Amino acid sequence: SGFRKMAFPSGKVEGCMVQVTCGTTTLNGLWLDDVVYCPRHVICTSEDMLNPNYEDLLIRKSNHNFLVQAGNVQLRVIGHSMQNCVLKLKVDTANPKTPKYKFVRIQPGQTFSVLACYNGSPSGVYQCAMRPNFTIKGSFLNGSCGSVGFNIDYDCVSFCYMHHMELPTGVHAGTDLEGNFYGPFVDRQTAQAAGTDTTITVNVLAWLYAAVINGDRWFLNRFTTTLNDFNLVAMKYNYEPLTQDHVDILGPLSAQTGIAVLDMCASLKELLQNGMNGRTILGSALLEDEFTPFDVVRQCSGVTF
Amino acid sequence: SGFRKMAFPSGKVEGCMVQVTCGTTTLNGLWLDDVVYCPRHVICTSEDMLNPNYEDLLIRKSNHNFLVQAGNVQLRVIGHSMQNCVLKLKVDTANPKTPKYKFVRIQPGQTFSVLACYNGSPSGVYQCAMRPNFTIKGSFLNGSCGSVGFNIDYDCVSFCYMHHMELPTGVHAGTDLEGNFYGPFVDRQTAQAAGTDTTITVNVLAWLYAAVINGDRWFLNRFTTTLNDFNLVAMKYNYEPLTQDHVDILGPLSAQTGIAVLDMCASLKELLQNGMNGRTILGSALLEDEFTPFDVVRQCSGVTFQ
Ligand SMILES: CNC(=O)C1(N2C[C@]3(CCN(c4cncc5ccccc45)C3=O)c3cc(Cl)ccc3C2=O)CC1
Ligand SMILES: CNC(=O)C1(N2C[C@]3(CCN(c4cncc5ccccc45)C3=O)c3cc(Cl)ccc3C2=O)CC1
Ligand SMILES: [Cl-]
Repeated sequence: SGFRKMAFPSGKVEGCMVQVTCGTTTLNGLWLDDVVYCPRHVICTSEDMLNPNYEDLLIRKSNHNFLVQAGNVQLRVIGHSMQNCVLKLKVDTANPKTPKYKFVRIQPGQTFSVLACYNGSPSGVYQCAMRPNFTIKGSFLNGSCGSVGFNIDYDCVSFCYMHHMELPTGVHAGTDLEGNFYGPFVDRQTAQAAGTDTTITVNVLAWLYAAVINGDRWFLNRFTTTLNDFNLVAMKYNYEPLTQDHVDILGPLSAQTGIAVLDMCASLKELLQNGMNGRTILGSALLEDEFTPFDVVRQCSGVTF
Repeated sequence: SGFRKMAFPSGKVEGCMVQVTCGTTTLNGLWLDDVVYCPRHVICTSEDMLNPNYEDLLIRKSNHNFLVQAGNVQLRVIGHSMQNCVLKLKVDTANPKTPKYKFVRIQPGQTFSVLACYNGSPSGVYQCAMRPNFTIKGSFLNGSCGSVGFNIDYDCVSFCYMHHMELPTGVHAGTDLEGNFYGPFVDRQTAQAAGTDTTITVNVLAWLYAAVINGDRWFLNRFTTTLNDFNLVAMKYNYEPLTQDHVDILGPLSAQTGIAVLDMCASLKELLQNGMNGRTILGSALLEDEFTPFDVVRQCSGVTFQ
């Protein structure tokens, strides 16, 4: 019993974190095989950040301008190139701790673990979701750029996020490991803002199933609804639309608990229209949306890595 | 910016997790140097759990009755002994991944990371706090016994908890790494229950300071309180008494934000009276109590967003 915001074990990722320094800028890099990946803004001064020409800034750098430190060992940079908003530094040593990995681009609503890092050293691990507005509600300070997000499947690490910046509302923006931003953001210090966000409906339903599995059933009722009527109510409360794919994905949970997905949608409609009336669900007074259906099944089954 | 329930990176602990089996019973063990530590109830069948005589059960076992598996390698047990509610199995190989470590017994209110494990394999990591009633609100299934709790301040792992059982309310009980239970619990299937729990006042105050550091002050008020009048109110809401030690511990957060501890206590008294009126503090609609003053200093910026 119990239900916690749980991250994947971070060990396989800790063995890949290094420190990258270019002049006065020090940030984190990810060392896989003989390449270190890091945000391309490592080559920028504060003035360059106002309107950078990354190719022009990069041509003025030699391999020796990049100082890469893995623990207490200096790695020799033997090549450099840019891929979108990521800098790839070829080093003369393959990381002996390189795990089995893939680079994957995730969709809004998907969750992942973040290994927050400073000066190439891991400081903490926490669970995040890619918001519908393509930001993440992380916990990051200056020096955290280059920290990565990931999931694990069996023995394979799927890297999905690299940290680049913090927006004025204190939320975070970054790229996939191919340097493509999530959201309409750019790696420049120009006026940028998080758009209006929405709640991830399929995840709230998954968390209501987790509550039922754990014994919280007060919110259940005799009613059901249709997908169309439910989506009219979701649009009204700034919830994302629920699709037939989301209904199908929740199938196993509907079968285990005996509560149909549209039966749980009727519980969610009543919760939106009435509130909790002083009650809590899994120790929360808000409807939680950062657990996917897969996260709920995994935590309630004890899958190991 | 931001404020999350943040665990320590689990790598140093993952490299210590092993599987321990005695007959049909299997659970997790912690392998440090040449010793594997695990709950002593690995020597019990379900039929032994009501009134187990651990000394009588253990004397009937040889070293070779204990099967220890580290990854896909079988370790050889060359000695065994019981210390309180833990079993210590001496093995013929020192763990090459043993980190720098210490065993620390913590007090209620303290937080730690848990590496949930099954069959010697890590499944996830999360933050926990030792409740005032000496239980932890973990997330554990059958097979999780032997999973540990720890902190990693300054590169040394401080192991503080080893998981033993789940109480009828779904909360968890366990021991320090010397096998001494936290709370009045025993490793028996006899009727046991968590006592009435309370909210960790010093941690709620630390989290209110985290919110001020992160740029929010909506909950503050023009009032102050004496420590005794604050305790008289807080106890009516089932909050733990705030001591002068807790006031002293909050000194650094008070200095960083410019809000005296007793002035933050007045804010907390008002929040307990009024609720949040549709507002949230650090993304929560409830007053959070599983962040210590030390955790706030660890995670938050050293510069308040004024
Ligand atoms: C809040 N940011 C800032 O004050 C500044 N900034 C800096 C930066 C790099 C570091 N960084 C941060 C990343 N995560 C957390 C943070 C916390 C507190 C300060 C910074 C942080 C950035 O955002 C950056 C990167 C890119 Cl690709 C584009 C623009 C910026 C940027 O605007 C200084 C001006
Ligand atoms: C909830 N517990 C149980 O149903 C039973 N039980 C078993 C056990 C060992 C495993 N275990 C669990 C530990 N964490 C999570 C769990 C989740 C779900 C089942 C069990 C779990 C225990 O509690 C145990 C150990 C000790 Cl030292 C003392 C008593 C017990 C005990 O009562 C079976 C009867
Ligand atoms: Cl302590």
